[PDB]
Amino acid sequence: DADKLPHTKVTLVAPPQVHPHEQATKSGPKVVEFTMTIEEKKMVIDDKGTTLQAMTFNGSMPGPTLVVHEGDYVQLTLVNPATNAMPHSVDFHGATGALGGAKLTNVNPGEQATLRFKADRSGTFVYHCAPEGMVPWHVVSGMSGTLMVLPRDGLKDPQGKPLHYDRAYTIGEFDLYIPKGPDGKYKDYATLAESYGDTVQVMRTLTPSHIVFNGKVGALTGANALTAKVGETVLLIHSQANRDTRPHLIGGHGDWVWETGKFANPPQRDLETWFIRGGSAGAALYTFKQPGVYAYLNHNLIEAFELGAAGHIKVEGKWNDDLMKQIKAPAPIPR
Amino acid sequence: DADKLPHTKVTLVAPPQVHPHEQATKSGPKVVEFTMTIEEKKMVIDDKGTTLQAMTFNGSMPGPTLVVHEGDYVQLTLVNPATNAMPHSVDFHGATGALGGAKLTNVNPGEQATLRFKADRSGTFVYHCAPEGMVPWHVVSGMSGTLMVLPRDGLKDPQGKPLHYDRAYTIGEFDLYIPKGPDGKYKDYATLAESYGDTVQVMRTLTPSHIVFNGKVGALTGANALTAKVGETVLLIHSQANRDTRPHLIGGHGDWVWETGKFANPPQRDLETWFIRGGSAGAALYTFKQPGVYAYLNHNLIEAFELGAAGHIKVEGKWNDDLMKQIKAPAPIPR
Amino acid sequence: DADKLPHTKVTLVAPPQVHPHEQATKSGPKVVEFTMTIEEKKMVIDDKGTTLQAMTFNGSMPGPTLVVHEGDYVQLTLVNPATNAMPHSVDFHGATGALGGAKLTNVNPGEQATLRFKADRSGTFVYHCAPEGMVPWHVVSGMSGTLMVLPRDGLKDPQGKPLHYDRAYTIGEFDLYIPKGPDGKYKDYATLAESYGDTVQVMRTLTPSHIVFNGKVGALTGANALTAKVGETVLLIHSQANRDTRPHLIGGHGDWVWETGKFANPPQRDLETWFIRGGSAGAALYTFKQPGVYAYLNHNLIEAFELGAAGHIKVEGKWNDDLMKQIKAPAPIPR
Ligand SMILES: O=N[O-]
Ligand SMILES: O=N[O-]
Ligand SMILES: O=N[O-]
Ligand SMILES: [Cu+2]
Ligand SMILES: [Cu+2]
Ligand SMILES: [Cu+2]
Ligand SMILES: [Cu+2]
Ligand SMILES: [Cu+2]
Ligand SMILES: [Cu+2]
Repeated sequence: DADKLPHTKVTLVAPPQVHPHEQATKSGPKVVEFTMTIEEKKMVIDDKGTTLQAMTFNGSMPGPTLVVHEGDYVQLTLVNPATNAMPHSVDFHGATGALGGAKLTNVNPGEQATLRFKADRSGTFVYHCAPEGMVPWHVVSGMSGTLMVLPRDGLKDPQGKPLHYDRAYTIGEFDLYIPKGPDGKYKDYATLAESYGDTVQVMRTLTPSHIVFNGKVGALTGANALTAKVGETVLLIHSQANRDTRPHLIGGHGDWVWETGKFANPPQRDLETWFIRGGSAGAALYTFKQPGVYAYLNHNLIEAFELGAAGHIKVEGKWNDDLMKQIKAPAPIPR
Repeated sequence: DADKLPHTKVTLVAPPQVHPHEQATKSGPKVVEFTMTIEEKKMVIDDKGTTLQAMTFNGSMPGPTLVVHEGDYVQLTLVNPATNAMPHSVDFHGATGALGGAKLTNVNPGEQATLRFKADRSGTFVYHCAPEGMVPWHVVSGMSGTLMVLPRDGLKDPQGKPLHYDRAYTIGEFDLYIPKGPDGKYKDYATLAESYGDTVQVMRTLTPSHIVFNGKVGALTGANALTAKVGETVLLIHSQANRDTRPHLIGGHGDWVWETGKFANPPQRDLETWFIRGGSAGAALYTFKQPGVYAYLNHNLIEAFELGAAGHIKVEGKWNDDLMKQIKAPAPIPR
Repeated sequence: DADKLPHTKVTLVAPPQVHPHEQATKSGPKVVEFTMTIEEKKMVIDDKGTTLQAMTFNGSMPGPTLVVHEGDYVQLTLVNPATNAMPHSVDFHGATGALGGAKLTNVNPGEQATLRFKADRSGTFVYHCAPEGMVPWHVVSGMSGTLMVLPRDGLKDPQGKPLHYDRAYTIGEFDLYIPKGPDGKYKDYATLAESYGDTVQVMRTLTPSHIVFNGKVGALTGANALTAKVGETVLLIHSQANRDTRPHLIGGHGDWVWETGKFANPPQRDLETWFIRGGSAGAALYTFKQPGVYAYLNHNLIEAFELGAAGHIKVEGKWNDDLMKQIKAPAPIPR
């Protein structure tokens, strides 16, 4: 029984940050209470001013990451302001039953509902808006994020030994299908429903116009780059609700990677590139051993550097000449 | 030595059912005998009447699923009626040598042949047509299915614990490449050969016009939906001979999943979505805990809901409030 | 300390061969010294005379495979001759730091540089010309290969049992984006620079015009086929620097398969089809049990048989009827 466990409330933070949380916890099963508000909005998605008629949780792509522990219960209040055009609902991949919650959360504009489900399974899980068997749209327009259900005992390697991250980051990869006019420039829509027919048509082509990390081309670069330092251990949570992707850290690795994102299975080690299946979320742990500016990307490099699926990590610390050294700098070829 | 062993005869059932079989067995190596007849035919593949000049094993997509046990010998008589136009053959991914049988099963129309092979490795394996010259086409037009080679002792988890399913279902997902007219509507061909040139042209674009489970859009929906009940454990065999896919069960999971579909390896638990590599078949077990109508799909949702890679499972039983509760129904937002 | 270790020189060999090397070794850590010279050249990539303005390490696609042992140091001198027209660098997926060595190997035509890194992790790793955050033109144009870091002890099955191969072969799968004219025929470019704008544009569509193994359609067939014999065990190293592939050996398997290509991880057995992620290199082991002609291919059959992703292995030895026998040859259907 669940109506009698201690109810707690979590303040959510917008990506790429994850709300503060305990890994291995002394604590016992709780009900964790969260609130998310759907926000439909036109967002600028690239540097030449192209816009998406987007649909977000809490006004960001991805929605924020929800952290709990195995055996906890998740209790969500989903809010659909009257200023929105469309109905919404939520399918938690971590939940069990009634289409992951979607049947119990159909909120029209100006409505709200509260769902609870047991987080009986550990790993990173996608949550995303739902279609009644209908051409996605809501999903690809931005309605997804991650639920992370940590093992009560912390993260464990294949031999059972414990693993701890100093900090977790969350990346949502969105394949966008922005329509083009006869002039060959991208279309700009006044309202959401205006964008529908043209978008559906682009979707059939299975060819994203852009693929972005966290809402925008270059969203995780420059002033907004991720940060860590040598010796630090990061957990990179990668969600892709609709399409396969292949994450990679440049001059880095995946020390321990759950590419299927299910913590009960033994992680894999030493990975150069791993694979997030469309409609799943995986996680990777890396301990930085060198300073400098790393890139973190989808290693279809067209998708990365031509379509937008890439970001940076700025790393403080001491250069290690053992791991890598420049024996001879670029110089003219011997006469 | 092979001829010595008992020769038994299986009569196959059409998908989505799997022919009655024993999981864990006390029997010893038998030579299991099957017959499949190649049916060339035009089939209606969607709700708006679009046709496919199809090629099939036993007049269905996929072919029926052949079940044996590790160490059994598979003996297939392959019939190519005089009424067909094209030659055929078969490649079992489960067999060893001569292109998986293909070089020894080259039947012209009005010919038949009999191939035996040792089923020495266990798992779900794709079988597909594989002539000289024109392999993809025969394959994409519908000529694949699954051979399930069960390990002699039944299915085992990573610890060695025994695993048992109550009913098994076979889903073959087919990426279809139907040509279009200059007026934008799908072409309708009088004969199979007339479809060739136009189809190949669509094929080079690597973009399916449709992607269907078992021969058509909504083949596993409504009256034809898969059926189960709370406490039942199902094996969902998923084959895709030509193209990657990523199966998911909405508000379900894979309790145990061999995504590469080879049973000697340890399965994975708690998967939200798994990945069937093009030209492979995989398997997942799930034990239902909630009633209702589940959706089984390719979790590229464009491919699912727009191109047709989706089906339903209708689940009988009693709602478990512990797993999920609608705390508060969709009401107006408080002031 | 590295400078005080023995320095050895390796002569590199052209694919599909891998330079002579020891699997399990009693030798201590060494600094293994390599030289690669970048060559930009126009190449014929299909049977119908289509050309690619290519870029290569050592005048081949892929670049030669570099073999070392866990604990060794790789020391590459990258030579960019004054005969080339573009700058180049190198990113080793098996290196830690500075975009995998890219930031310290930027050589303008007529320059060269020398890089050292510690091969601290075991597996097959891609190396490729680094695109410092730009459209991956050099990559898709041919600039990648594998670095194999063998564990010092040899390869190990999931139980710790030792595995050994008689020969290793390296296949680099390249997805090409050759432009077309208004007339519908593939373009031919006078210089490499002239090919840029048009190519980038094809790339944006994510649809390769061709997908070739080792630098052209049928490059590993006929006189150039891979060769083995019954009882021989081969390592098949498959790299794809930019796009997903799914290798399969026809009427063959992957006895042990590191599809993520990292040897410190348990391999999987009995695979019909494996999955190399774009931006990674995987390895498979197979012991031939039947003679004849085999096809090694991408099991997206459109990509294999129409776009060019397939090769052949010729296998010597004696047919084994227990594994597979032709019971009745193709002959008229009886009454
Ligand atoms: O390792 N990305 O070039
Ligand atoms: O909405 N697919 O879980
Ligand atoms: O097994 N490829 O036809
Ligand atoms: Cu929505
Ligand atoms: Cu979903
Ligand atoms: Cu056929
Ligand atoms: Cu095949
Ligand atoms: Cu280069
Ligand atoms: Cu790379």
